[PDB]
Amino acid sequence: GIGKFLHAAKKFAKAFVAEIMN
Repeated sequence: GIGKFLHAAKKFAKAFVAEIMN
């Protein structure tokens, strides 16, 4: 539910930023 959603969102956001920063 919420915690899972938020953790998944963060993990995606961290990868997204890592990708554009290279």
